[PDB]
Amino acid sequence: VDMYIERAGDITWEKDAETTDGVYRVMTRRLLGSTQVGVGVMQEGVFHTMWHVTKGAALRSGEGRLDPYWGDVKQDLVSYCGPWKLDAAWDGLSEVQLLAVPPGERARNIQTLPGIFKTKDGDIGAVALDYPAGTSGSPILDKCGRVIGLYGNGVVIK
Amino acid sequence: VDMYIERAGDITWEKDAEVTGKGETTDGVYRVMTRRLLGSTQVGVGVMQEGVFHTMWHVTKGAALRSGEGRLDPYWGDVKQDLVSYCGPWKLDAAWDGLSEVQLLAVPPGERARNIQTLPGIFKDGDIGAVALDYPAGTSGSPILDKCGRVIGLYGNGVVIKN
Repeated sequence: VDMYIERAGDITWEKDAETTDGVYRVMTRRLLGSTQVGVGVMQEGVFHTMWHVTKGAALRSGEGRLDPYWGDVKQDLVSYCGPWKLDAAWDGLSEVQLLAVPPGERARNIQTLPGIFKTKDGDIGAVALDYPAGTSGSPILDKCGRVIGLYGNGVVIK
Repeated sequence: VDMYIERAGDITWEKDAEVTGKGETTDGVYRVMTRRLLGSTQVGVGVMQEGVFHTMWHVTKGAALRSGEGRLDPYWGDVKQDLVSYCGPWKLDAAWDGLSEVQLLAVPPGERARNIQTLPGIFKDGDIGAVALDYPAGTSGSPILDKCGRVIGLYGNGVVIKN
């Protein structure tokens, strides 16, 4: 019962909607087959995903193995091979694109204006879209194609 | 790490279902939920029986659960077998005869409980049976029942053969 990752596609802004950079599916092997538990972003030799998806478990890309470097359960984030590199943020005004990677389906971008929330430590943005269980961790992009958040977690405001 | 559990239904053998070609510790099937910043998410499923909650080790990773106002502490756990018990020893002692059909009382995320008859395949320490069915991530730990309604295995893990 060891987790692994397969590449799902490139991280680009669709203008009209190893450790290679891109979006990957976080898969887990049961007895008779596999199941997608989440999604993650590989960037600058560091894999990023949500903590609940992997629960700090070691991943596997090809013959090699990726060990977890940092993790925060409160924020529900985890990083592999290095520190958290997704430093981009949402301006809290313009539309964003959810590069959703649902289980057993191709990657697809979707423009949408995320809502606003009244959480404790300031306000946070969120994508009001519905997707299957293992879609968590899918990247949320800005006009520049930079990852400003992960589906499931809120999109940090500037 | 604030996991909790909500009841999903009773553990019964639906006599004519689909066929394939503490605060509260009431017996039944429960969803193992984790509460994030913007909502919750189902990470697995478990069986409450004889005042003991049973689930898969990978689902909770030995973490403490919460049922109502009360809290459930883990009593036993084996990562190799991928099993964990809360409040007491493992009580699911039933086994599959390795011949008759069984029912997977699946509890998928954001969906009602549903039974499914199916004849599990066989494998070769000893031999083990397995349910060749596909379900979303958080469905792991769903109980596998026999004609009598006794839990003979958990979805994800194999169904132990009469040994």
